[PDB]
Amino acid sequence: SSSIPMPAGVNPADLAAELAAVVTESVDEDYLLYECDGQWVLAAGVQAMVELDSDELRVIRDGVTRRQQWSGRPGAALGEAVDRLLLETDQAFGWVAFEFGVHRYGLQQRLAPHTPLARVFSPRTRIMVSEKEIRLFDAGIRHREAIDRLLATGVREVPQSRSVDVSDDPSGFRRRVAVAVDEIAAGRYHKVILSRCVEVPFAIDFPLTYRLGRRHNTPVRSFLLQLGGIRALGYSPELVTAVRADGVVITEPLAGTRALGRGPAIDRLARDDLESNSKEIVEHAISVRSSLEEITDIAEPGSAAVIDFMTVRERGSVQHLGSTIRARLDPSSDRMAALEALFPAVTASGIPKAAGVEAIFRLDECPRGLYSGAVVMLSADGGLDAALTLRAAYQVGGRTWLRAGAGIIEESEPEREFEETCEKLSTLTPYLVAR
Repeated sequence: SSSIPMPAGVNPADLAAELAAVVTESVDEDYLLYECDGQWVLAAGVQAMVELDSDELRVIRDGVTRRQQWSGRPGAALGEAVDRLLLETDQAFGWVAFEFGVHRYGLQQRLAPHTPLARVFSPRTRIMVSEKEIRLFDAGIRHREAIDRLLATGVREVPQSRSVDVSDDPSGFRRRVAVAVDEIAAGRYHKVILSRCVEVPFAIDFPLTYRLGRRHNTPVRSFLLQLGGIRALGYSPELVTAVRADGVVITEPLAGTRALGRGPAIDRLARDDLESNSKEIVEHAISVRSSLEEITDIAEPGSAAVIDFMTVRERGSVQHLGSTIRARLDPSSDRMAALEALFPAVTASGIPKAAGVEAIFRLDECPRGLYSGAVVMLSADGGLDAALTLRAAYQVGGRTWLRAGAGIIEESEPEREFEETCEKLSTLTPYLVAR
């Protein structure tokens, strides 16, 4: 565990993303870059991988695949495997699918064979980039050498971006929204979040796109990854779960959206609209009530509280009403139970949860996979940090795509909901670097 001062001209996000690119170039390894409270943590190389699927748990290390069957809660299975990783390393990193959340609501029967639930690895090396210093954990001579070369050449200039059209509706989001509105009017549920994919018809450079978008966003967490054939990046607007080593558990429901980034006065008009708009206030209050009910399932009695209520949270191309809910983890619970209790995020699924999540199987493109799941960083001291995976781009096989959604309630209209998806997609769409 050594350290290097940070060069002077240079932003931690830019240097961390460039490192991720340099190390791909040199050593051809998987990685996950996770930004958490001014630390850009590059988890580089896979020492061991835990793959949780609907029908199997695998642990893979140094060639060898151990296969195990599992029953009961997916969080119990994942927790057993991850807690073992964390005997050998201080931190473990990866992603949790939307589909991980469905067991709690009696929907396990619906997942196809081999449906991914989670991928969580211990890195070979961590490099931690912050405003002051670069810290190196377990870096090998080959890696330090290429860090030293990066510092010698400086960061690349980011090229001009290349645009994508989001105005088309190949998946029939507007039709699908109308179906949900009819269901809500008939009393099937109160709210469902539906979404649409947007295809990117060219290959993107994930690290350079990560850098360009980061200059134009203010997320709670961010990530850039290449793991098991998936490339992804995103600017997470809210925590679905964080669990501190001291047992404090946080969740951050966001509900109510307007555009941001359109000019200071226009943005202020929108803010004032949002903060005073009864429809948005009511749905925000309802969302907080639901999140509180969820966190209360894992909380020490009397410990669940709203610590920040209905405040505007600026997130690049959009601004939201947000709250922050806290509790103390009951001694009878654990970090994975806490995740499960809050999964999938109420503000990315629906209310009531079981009916809303089921509507998503019927009325959205499934599996959702990474989208509306979480990107996660777990620590040996008990920590769990789980950023909700929204405002993200993905590449798997020859397919590169974006995905965004909107909360549909009884008085929703397909046009305004499609536009809200455009607003959210604009977190990324002006910032796509080809290659």
